[PDB]
Amino acid sequence: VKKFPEGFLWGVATASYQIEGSPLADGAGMSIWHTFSHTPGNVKNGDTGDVACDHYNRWKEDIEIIEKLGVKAYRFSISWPRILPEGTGRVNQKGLDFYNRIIDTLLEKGITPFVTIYHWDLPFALQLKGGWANREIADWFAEYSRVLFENFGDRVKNWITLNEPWVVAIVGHLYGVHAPGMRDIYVAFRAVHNLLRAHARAVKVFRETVKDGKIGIVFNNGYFEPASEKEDIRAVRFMHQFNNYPLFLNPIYRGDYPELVLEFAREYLPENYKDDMSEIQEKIDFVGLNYYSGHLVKFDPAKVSFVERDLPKTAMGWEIVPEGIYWILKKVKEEYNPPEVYITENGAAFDDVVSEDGRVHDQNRIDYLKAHIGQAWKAIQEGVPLKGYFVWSLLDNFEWAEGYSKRFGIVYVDYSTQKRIVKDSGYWYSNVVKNNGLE
Ligand SMILES: O=C1NC[C@H](CO)[C@@H](O)[C@@H]1O
Repeated sequence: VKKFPEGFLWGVATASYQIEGSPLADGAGMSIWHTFSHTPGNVKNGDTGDVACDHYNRWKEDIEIIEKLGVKAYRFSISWPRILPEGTGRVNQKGLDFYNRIIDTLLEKGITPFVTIYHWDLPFALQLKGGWANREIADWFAEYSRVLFENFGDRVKNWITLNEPWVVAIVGHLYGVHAPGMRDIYVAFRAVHNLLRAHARAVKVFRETVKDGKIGIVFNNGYFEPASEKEDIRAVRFMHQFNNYPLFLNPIYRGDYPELVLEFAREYLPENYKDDMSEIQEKIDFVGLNYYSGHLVKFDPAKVSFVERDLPKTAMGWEIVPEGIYWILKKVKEEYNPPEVYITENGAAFDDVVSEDGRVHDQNRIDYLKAHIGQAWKAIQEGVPLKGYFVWSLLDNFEWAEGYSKRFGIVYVDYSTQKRIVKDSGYWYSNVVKNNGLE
């Protein structure tokens, strides 16, 4: 039996563009994920977010599912272009209405709302002005955040500025695999910097407008291990500092980028980037870590490449390494000692099938989840201030450049009918929540 602290927060997480559909409904502006996925070749099978889980219409049934499961928290994001169709200026009341109904329903049902201000669907209108490459996005992002705070901060008390800013910067602007689909290393590192400035402006606005709430920021993380006791160990140190929370938490807590990031990337950062660091250290209330996989790494003349290992993998091909989530929780306490931590995403893609009995027998997902929750429990016993854990995802959804081909939900979605079928893993997680732990 592994029981968690009294009042520990069990949740599920989604993102607006992955589940909503109806991206241009009720006066919404286009986002960069709309234009990116409507460009041939960018997304597997030409899939887009036009329909997705149709959550834009089915939101009440989805929340009734969260309730029925006994889940105590719901992490969801707001589409910036639904709220401000040109990114700044005009506010769309029907966009506010859509989220106001979700927020009120959650509160009525006693589910704690965790709102992600930005989960990758930037207004297209702002991308035309350079998007995350433009220093002015710090102002645009502050104006957007202020609207949300003024409108929803009476009810939502837990906020997240950014989801996975490393991915937004590097996968969007260096690898070109995500919107807005660019390949320019100087743009990518300017986006890193501007994401930090915008995050800090939003926190500053939060302190004036929501005097009783808490605000944090969410990072993707991998557990990197070296391919030899040899350059190899440093390559691993590099990957942690670049790919994990330190790229952002070193600025936030210590006022400069991490050592090995500066070594690799100094030339790509704005010349006087240090001028902004005083403002970047704006105090945050919590750190959200996302976590999925482990990676064997070696030096390879970013002077790093991955080595495949004969470990169990998910449908993404991500090696399953549960001790990574213990490692990243311990490491964040050890390096920056944040006052609170949340695991804001943990989950797995498996090739789910509805059996003849009408059920989805995803023991593989149960096994994955159980092992990572066990490792999180361990971190708590050893003093990590972990306040909550969020499963990615409530629903199968639009998995970015993989489209609908990858299923992460604990609830199955039949896209031909939009029917939801709770999977074995969802039933299993519900029991974990009720018992406040494992057994
Ligand atoms: O925030 C996220 N991180 C990784 C998930 C699985 O790839 C993704 O679906 C989600 O948007």
